[PDB]
Amino acid sequence: IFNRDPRDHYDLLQRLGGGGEVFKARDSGDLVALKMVKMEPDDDVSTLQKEILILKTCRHANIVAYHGSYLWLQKLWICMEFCGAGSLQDIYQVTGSLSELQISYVCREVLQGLAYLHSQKKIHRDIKGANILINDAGEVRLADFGISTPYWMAPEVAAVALKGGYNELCDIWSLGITAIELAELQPPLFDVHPLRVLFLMTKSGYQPPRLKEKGKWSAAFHNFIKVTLTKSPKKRPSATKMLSHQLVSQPGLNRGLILDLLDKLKNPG
Ligand SMILES: Cc1nonc1CNC(=O)c1c[nH]c2nccc(Oc3c(F)cc(NC(=O)NCCCN4CCOCC4)cc3F)c12
Repeated sequence: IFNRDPRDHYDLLQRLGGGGEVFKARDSGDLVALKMVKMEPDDDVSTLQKEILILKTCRHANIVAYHGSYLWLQKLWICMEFCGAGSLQDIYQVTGSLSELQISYVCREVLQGLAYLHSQKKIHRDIKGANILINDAGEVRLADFGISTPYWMAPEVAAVALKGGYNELCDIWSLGITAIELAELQPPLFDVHPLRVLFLMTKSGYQPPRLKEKGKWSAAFHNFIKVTLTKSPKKRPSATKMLSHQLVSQPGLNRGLILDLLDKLKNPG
């Protein structure tokens, strides 16, 4: 970490989104994104610096690269890879749905980042359209919206309360949902209240979900979904195993497909 105003280092060009806040900035002259975070009177910096460590030993082209953090006047700024098309979700919300082939290259890329994260025995915890970033070159980058009364709780409740039951494999499942999300503009049950959906998922009966249209997608896309969305984590394939899958290993898959999508985003019709 460095402790200073980062307005010395970079020029703040423009504001991209709220949450904390993210800004396009320039260093070197090269373009970075600055995630700003307002910390309260209760917030202790000692703990965020253990999560900041985990971000500096994340080197992967399929991972939004972390460049170095800054503490300044009750504000924490994270410098970061700039992906100037935003997220897949800001993209389909304009372009409509993605093609099977587009969706397939996105899925191979995510798996590439995942496999490396699981390599490092980390877990993304939050795979979705909103956390997959697209540079002006149509390359794909998993971003970190996530990792970026206990006194009375017992140790078992405490443990489960940091870790969740998150297993590296729940990242796979989530990708499955993300593919459907990208196919159909919405994940399963977006028009169903979220508690109900959490309950529905735990009955001994719950069938994993699937694409609505059947004709419109290859048998390989169908298998991809069937196999990623296995209920049992013992039986769900690893990300290195999923990179074998025929949906993500077929020829033709390259940034060109997404370049198409970025044009589609400028010139509709
Ligand atoms: C992961 C993430 N998601 O959002 N913010 C983050 C954290 N940023 C990053 O890690 C980034 C790292 N590098 C970046 N380079 C460019 C942008 C980046 O962040 C983004 C950002 F700042 C803004 C947006 N888009 C946005 O806010 N859109 C408004 C959508 C409004 N919807 C609401 C629902 O109803 C429909 C309309 C995307 C980013 F990816 C990053």
